Amino acid sequence: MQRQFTSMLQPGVNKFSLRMFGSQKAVEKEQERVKTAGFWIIHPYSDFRFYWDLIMLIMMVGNLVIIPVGITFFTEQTTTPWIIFNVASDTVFLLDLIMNFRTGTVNEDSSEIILDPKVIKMNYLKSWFVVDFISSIPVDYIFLIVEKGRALRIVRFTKILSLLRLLRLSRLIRYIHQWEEIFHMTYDLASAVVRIFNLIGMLLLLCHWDGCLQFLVPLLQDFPPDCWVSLNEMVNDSWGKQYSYALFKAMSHMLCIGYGAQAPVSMSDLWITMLSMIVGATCYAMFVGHATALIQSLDSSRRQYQEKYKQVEQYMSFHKLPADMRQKIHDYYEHRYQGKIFDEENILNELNDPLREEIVNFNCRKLVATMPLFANADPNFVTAMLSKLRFEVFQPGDYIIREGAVGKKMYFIQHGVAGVITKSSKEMKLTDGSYFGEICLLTKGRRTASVRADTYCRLYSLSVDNFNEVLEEYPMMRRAFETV
Amino acid sequence: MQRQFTSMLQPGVNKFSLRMFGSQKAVEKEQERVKTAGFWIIHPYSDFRFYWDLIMLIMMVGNLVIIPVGITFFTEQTTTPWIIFNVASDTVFLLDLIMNFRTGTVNEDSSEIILDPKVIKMNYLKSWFVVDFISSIPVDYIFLIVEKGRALRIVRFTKILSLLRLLRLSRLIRYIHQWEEIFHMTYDLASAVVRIFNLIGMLLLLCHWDGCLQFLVPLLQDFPPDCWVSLNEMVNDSWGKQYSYALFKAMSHMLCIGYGAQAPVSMSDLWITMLSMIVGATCYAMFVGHATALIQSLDSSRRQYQEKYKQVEQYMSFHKLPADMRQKIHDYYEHRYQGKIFDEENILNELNDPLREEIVNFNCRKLVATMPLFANADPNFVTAMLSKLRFEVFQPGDYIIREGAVGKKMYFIQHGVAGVITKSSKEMKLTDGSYFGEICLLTKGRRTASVRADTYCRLYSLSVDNFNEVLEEYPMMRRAFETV
Amino acid sequence: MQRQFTSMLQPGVNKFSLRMFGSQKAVEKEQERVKTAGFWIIHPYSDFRFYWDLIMLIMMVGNLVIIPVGITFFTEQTTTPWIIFNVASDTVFLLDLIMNFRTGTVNEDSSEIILDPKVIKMNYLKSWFVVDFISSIPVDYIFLIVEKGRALRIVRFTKILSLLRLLRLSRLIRYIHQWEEIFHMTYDLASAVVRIFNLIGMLLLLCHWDGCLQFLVPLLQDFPPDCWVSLNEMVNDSWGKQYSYALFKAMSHMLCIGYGAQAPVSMSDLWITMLSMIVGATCYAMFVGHATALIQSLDSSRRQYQEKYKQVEQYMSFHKLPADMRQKIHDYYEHRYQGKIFDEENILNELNDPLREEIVNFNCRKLVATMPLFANADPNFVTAMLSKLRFEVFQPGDYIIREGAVGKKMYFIQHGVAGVITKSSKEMKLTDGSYFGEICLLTKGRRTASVRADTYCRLYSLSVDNFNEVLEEYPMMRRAFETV
Amino acid sequence: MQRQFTSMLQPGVNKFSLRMFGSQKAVEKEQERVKTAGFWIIHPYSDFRFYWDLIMLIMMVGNLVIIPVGITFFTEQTTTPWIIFNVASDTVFLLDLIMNFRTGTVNEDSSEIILDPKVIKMNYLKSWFVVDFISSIPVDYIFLIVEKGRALRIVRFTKILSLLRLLRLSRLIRYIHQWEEIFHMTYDLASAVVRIFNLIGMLLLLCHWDGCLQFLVPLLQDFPPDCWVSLNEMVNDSWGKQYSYALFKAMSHMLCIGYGAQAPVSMSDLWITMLSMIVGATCYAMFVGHATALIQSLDSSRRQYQEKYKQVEQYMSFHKLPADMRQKIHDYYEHRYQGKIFDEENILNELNDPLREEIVNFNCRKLVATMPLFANADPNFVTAMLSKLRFEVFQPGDYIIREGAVGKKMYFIQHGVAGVITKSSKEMKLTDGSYFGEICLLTKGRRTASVRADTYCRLYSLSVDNFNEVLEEYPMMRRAFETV
Ligand SMILES: CC(C)c1cccc(C(C)C)c1O
Ligand SMILES: CC(C)c1cccc(C(C)C)c1O
Ligand SMILES: CC(C)c1cccc(C(C)C)c1O
Ligand SMILES: CC(C)c1cccc(C(C)C)c1O
Repeated sequence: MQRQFTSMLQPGVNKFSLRMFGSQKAVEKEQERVKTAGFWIIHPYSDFRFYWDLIMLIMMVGNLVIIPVGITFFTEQTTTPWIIFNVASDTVFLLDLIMNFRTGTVNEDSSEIILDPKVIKMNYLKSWFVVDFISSIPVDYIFLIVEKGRALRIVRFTKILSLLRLLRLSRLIRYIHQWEEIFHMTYDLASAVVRIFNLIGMLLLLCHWDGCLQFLVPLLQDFPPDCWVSLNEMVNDSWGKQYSYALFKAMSHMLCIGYGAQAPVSMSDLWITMLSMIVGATCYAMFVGHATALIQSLDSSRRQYQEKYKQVEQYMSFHKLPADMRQKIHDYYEHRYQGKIFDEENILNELNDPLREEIVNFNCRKLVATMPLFANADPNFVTAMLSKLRFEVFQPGDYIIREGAVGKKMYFIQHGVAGVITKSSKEMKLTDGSYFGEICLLTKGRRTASVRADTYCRLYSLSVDNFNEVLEEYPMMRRAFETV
Repeated sequence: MQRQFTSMLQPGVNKFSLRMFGSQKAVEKEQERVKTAGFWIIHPYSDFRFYWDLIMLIMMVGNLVIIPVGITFFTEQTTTPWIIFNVASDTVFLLDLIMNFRTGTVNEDSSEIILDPKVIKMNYLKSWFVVDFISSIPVDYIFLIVEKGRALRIVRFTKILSLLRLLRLSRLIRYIHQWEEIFHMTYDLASAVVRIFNLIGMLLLLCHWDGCLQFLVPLLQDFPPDCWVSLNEMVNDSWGKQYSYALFKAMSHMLCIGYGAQAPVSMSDLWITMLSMIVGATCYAMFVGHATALIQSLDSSRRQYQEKYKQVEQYMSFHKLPADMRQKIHDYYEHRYQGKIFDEENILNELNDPLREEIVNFNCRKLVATMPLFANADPNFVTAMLSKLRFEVFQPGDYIIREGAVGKKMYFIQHGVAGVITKSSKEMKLTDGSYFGEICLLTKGRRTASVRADTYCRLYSLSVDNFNEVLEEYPMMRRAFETV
Repeated sequence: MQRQFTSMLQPGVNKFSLRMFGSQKAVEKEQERVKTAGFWIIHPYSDFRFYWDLIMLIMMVGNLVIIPVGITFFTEQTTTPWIIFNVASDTVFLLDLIMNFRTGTVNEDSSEIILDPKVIKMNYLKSWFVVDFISSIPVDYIFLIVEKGRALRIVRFTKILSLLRLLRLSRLIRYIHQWEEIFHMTYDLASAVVRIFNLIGMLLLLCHWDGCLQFLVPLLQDFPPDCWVSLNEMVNDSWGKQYSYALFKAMSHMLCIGYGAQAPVSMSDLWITMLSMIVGATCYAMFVGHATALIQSLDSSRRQYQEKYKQVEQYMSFHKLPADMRQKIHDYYEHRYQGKIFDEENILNELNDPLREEIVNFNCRKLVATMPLFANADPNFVTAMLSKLRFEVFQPGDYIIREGAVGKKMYFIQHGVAGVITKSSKEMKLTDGSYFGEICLLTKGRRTASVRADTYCRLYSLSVDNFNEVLEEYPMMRRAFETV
Repeated sequence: MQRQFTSMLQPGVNKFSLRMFGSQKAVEKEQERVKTAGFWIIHPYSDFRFYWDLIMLIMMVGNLVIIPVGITFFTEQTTTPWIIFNVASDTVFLLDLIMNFRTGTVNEDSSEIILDPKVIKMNYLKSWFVVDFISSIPVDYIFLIVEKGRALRIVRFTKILSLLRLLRLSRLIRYIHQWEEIFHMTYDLASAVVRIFNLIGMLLLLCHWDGCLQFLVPLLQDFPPDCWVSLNEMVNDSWGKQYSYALFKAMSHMLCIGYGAQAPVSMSDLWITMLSMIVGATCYAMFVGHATALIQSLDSSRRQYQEKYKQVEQYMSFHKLPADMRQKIHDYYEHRYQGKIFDEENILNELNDPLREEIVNFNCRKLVATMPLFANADPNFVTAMLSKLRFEVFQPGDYIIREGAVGKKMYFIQHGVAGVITKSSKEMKLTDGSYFGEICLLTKGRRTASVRADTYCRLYSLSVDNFNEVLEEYPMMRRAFETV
């Protein structure tokens, strides 16, 4: 029905279009846009364009493998099975040429998709149409028909024309790039992994085509007596032995492992071998470049923690700190960050208000809810107070607060054992989940006791400056703080 | 005419000189400077120096290819066509040597271009003059004339002198570097692409010269019976077969693919082969280094977004957040940044006032102009207010504001559907282009209703602290805000 | 005893578990957790799992070397020593398969270790159980027994089944990764060094297995007359010559150095050679990628200082500063940073209060304790004051303070000689450990004398704004400052 | 004299010691320290240790080349010239072993150089003494003397002992590293260039030693009939042909180019060839890693500007800005930064007060000195005011200030033409060196005219907030500002 026919050719409401246009009402504006651009236009982000390009990619990967083998290793392509393959492929590649006059273009400025038929047509003619045309039509068969109005020169010149089909590769590169840009904003892709697998496919294809070229240049010269096919005495072999040898010869040149059975002798074999070496050595260097970029993407977190740490070593070196002070700093960094590099202030600033209060409640509510000052309070005050907590780590034997020093912060133990000490009492231990320093909120001057970390304390602190800032916004709580 | 003759030798008012000197009046000071430095001086940034160096680069690329072939593969260069090529080239390379006593130098400190003839002369003598001189004059022809006041020793010793012309390569490297520094501040060049194409040109040239060297060392020894030219029986071949073989042999050594037809036998072939291997393996490692640097420049935006994200995963890992909270944070980052890394505060701080207000009007005027508070206002207040808007994203089911909580911000929907809810009414939906929270500007205390995101809201917020700051500068608006 | 039997299978209080769970009381909760999860469960972080996996890694590294040699180069494995090795190994690899139904899993979200037997079982079946099962059981021996209810086809088909044991490699990769994640949060490992040594082990193993494959494919074809083993006439050699040749042939293909004695002739040797070339060239590119990442980790501090410096050169270039001003800036950066890159404000903000006061006392107490203003003060004021000192460097001939200019800072000499000058006196020199500018704290307006650096002064400064801020917190000191 | 003898062995006052210890009085403390540590001690940073290590590096580079050639390619070393070379070298390497009991050690924590003879002795025994001892003494000659109390077994076993001298390489690596750490804090070295040249030296040496090993293993087996020396029929050749071949064979294996004349045949040649391939392929991958790191250090400024720019493109893409707005932003970035990346606020914060005022006077004094408000003022006010100027760039057609808008900044033209426009007058142009907006300092409310950039203005601005801040510190100027 025409409802499904026009539904297929407009950008459907899905994961990708919602993220590209911003809302279902933005998608439904772009739909209305194409539904009024002209008759039977195709949006680049349509399901029809997806499924067509998926058929094209399966056609192209098949033709670019089979075509140079069929031209090189078989005596003629005028038999029925080869006529059927080449006519069936060429009509599909000609439908694709026609649909490119119907399909809108994504703009480099992300502006409103080009959908006027006169601009979609005019931009294709100024770009890919000539390369897409001469690789779509059966140029070898129309030339052969024009010749019907010696045979072994025509049967050889048509092989060179028959390879104009290899320019389909330009559509393969273009249509792969367009669907990778779409799957990137859909499926959470590592860019270096995607670029590695595209290059491996291209390298295997170049090796395959060089393999055909190694035999094709001898074939077009009628296998002269100084070429590798004559020297290895394999002109009369089956197509599968000839192909396997030619592929082995190409792969040997391109990996720079050797020449095949012997070094070249004829001028054609010299220059085809040197071409293969230069192309293969260039392609291997690009592969090593991609492998290096993939490997650097894979331990970036560890690299970055080591760069951070090595700047801490530079600081201690510049100040000439003693070896036991350096070990104490190193030991603090390992307990405080646990090998992880992140910047908490940047990460929390990038979030929204719902995500920040959800993270803060997960970290801190199980600590602060147990304290009698907060067990009485309204949740919208508690969430505001928990956002002022600062995480601190202390090593064994550190004084967290000293008796007689001025109080400025309270502390809540997440982990580790502390101990409070005074001349008037025993050394009372405090453990994971407890709190201390609380009196500093509601006083001035001296702390009454010393608190010292017995194990590695992990703890949250609240300062008087922040506790007062969070009570300027809650006057109904300040009266209870002065009365409990 | 002398108007065009002196116009050619001074820095013309163009794209490059305007950006280098800062203004047309700065260019016209430098012009007056050269027009009074001495007779017929050449500014380094002149059109004459550009067109001369363009002639030199075409001469050098031609001579450095043709000269070692002519010396190596032809019996003598005393015939008329070779005398014409070598005399015509040497006079052009001698005019270039003379013009370098007339051409000012760019200083490493970017100070006023060196234009005193005594400093331009004295700096050239302390640097490149000796290498430029011995590669400019026909040292082989003056030596041959001095010999006219056995032949097969002189015809061989002159070949070694004739290769002093290869030091022209130093001018090719120098003049390429000078025009790349100029085209960089003209044409928006990726540095790694430029350095890749310079290296490919150098590698092809080194392979070509090694190809000549493979045959030249046998030739100067009169093709001894243990060398590759005698072993392969090609001493009597045409120059094109000998060159092709010698190039194939050099390229085989330098790509480390093999030796040619067989491993070396003579001491000359051993040491020339080992030299070729060391040079070629070094050059291939430098090529792989450049390919790696090019490939890292090409997906830098994706690499940087992945490094940023992997630090967000480290934060969630350190805090041991639940898997559904991690999925909610991951899902927020994908909607909030759409795979793009940038720092908006740094980018807006680097711009000028015209560009910031032009960007802010594009983003926000279509939202805020629809609101009755601002539809009455003067544009110079609206632009000041739009600069205080902050972009925020909310996920489905997030409460943007809760009933009874204290109001501090207003919101404008760019995209997505929100819904306002209360016991006194139905769930009124709000869509792309609407606004809510407006009462918070002109009150204190509780919000009257709950607003919850139904889809992913993309929205702009304005806080009361910023709305008050933007009204301290506009007292004529504060009276209308208290009265409308 | 059952105390040690259950003690072995629960996460022991040690360096790693203390850092993973956070405290001894957190470890003792996880212990109680496993001690009540079911009968005889194994925690992934146990000493039993460590020692078992250490036995497995020694078994796997031995079997994956010995098995493909025994299958390839020995006539049959039905003799007693091979039956003993294969049965003894297979029972150990079957105990390991059983213990994986008893061992808890580390979750990707770091949530509470999976310890319910029904989830530990169900997750193993959905993952590695099928690969671990078919590589644990003696599939070749049960098939051979099933055949007892022509011999040279069965003795060859069982060799292919006997290589199902190579899938043990999946356990080797898995168990190596699990213990590297544990040793990373234990022993301060450079990530690129660890990944280099894992890859070298894998490359040697792949070369060893390709070496067996080079001979195995001929062997299964009964050494046809066109294969390398027949061509090199070594079918009857000892196992050690055959292995050495086959390894040399594999290593030649994989390093792309050559084919062995000659290029391939048969279709099996062609395709096995091409497989070996593609695998080896891929593996070498991954090795070059890891070597590059290791080398970038090793001079990161130097790279980063050079990037920092090159941006200082860009600043001076943009402003077109004179060459002597650039030399003065370069000379300042070398004395001020001594080739070291660090950000002191970030490093001090990441520390705790004990570490900051410990570093500040090491740097500054030996200077400020000698001054009469501070020799009278309480240590808890001195430590607060020392934290406000700012490090400054001056070059020879710089005026640190000028007579008649307004005073705002005091200075303490760490290193270098300064000199104070006036019309009323001689040029009094001041040396390492002295102080000057002191009057500015207790006055207003003009400095009474000029101080100029004679050598490179390294000195600490205290500003009046900070000295006043550190006295708002100490009113008992402000009275002495007004009276001494 | 003893004054020069003790002067040589203590750290001299020079470029390096001044930067390492901080001041001449710090050097003179370390001198006094060594002058009282014990009899005849050597400081690691002495001139004597420099000149001794320079003699050692020339000895080591010579012995490590000559020794394996002399052992491998000459019939015996019992003749007088070889006895003289080996005895003269071994006594020098034994003096070096003795001086290491007299030389202090640099500590990894940069603490006071280890100078107690009992710690200098005890630390050497726990480290390098055993390797330095067995490579210092003539182990082959004392063994030969012990044998005097069949000859062709002893003459061969002594060759293996004679190669214990190759462990001198450990001193070469150690002493190179120590002098590179010293020259780094002396001479402004690119780290990747230094590491490249160390690796090239090591690669050439490994190739040279593998070249000796290729012939030595045949020699110790008495040239068996299946080895390359017998197969190539060169057992009776001169030492220079044998060396050249052996080097070519090693270099062929290590660059993976081929085997030499043919593939290996004997078990010794197989395993020595495979060892050479693995070592050479590893070393080439490390070389490619260093080349890649060097190449990334060389265009770091360009890479970093491109990464910065590509984040500006991501911002414009995220906001979907129009193509002409993107071109206007791109055009602004090119005029505002001129392809240069630097952070001016970080660079100025790292400088001292003398360098900041020296840079500010170079940029801005030639502008602001021409204005009548400042031509009357004291220089110590002008320098304070110039530090508040902010650099701004405007494009053609931008309004810098609009008539009737509120004034907040004044402007000084560095470059470009502006024009002031009003209904009451002609369009007055203003050029490089002029100023405008001046009235805003001494008023409130509306600007009287519009100023629009006609070309690209580069200009400095001063805001009223900063002009008032710079007058709070200068009350004697505020009266003139209210009266002129
Ligand atoms: C062109 C072809 C022979 C090729 C070159 C470079 C690298 C590879 C793979 C092995 C990664 C490859 O297949
Ligand atoms: C010197 C010459 C043979 C050469 C060496 C390295 C790399 C290349 C190209 C193929 C990139 C090259 O042509
Ligand atoms: C597969 C095998 C032959 C191999 C390939 C790549 C690199 C190496 C080592 C020398 C690093 C290696 O042993
Ligand atoms: C060991 C030796 C043959 C070697 C290996 C790797 C690289 C080089 C140079 C050419 C950089 C080299 O000389």
